[PDB]
Amino acid sequence: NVKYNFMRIIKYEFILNDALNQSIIRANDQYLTAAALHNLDEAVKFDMGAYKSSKDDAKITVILRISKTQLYVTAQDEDQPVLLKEMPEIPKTITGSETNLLFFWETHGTKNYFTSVAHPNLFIATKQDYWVCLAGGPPSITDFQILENQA
Repeated sequence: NVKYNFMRIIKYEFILNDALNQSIIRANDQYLTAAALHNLDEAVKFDMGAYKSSKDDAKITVILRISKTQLYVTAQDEDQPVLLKEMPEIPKTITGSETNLLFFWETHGTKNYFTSVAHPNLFIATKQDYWVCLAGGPPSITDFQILENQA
């Protein structure tokens, strides 16, 4: 089928925080828990790069990775936590399996949402106390924010 091939280099090594403002830190190499920054740079830092096919719908996919290791975000199913799939380097030609790493980036001010471009019913949530889960909407705070560090 048509492959979704890398569009443009977005932002990287930023501190990712939700509307709850919990900078999402990796607690384990498979599970991630969000916690409010005060140094700003305290969470594991992501790097986003958008990738492109004209087979979306009306929404575009970006790549979520932590700058440090190449653990990329897999999209599970609704209220079931986002899984850390280690797929090396941001793909330039994306065919079937890399589809776990699609994110619909809706930016509003500082906060922004990530709807799974494959399935909305997957949505990239941020929790104030619990692990970073998923839902087919939010009642989880699926806000994120690109937060630069204090000094």
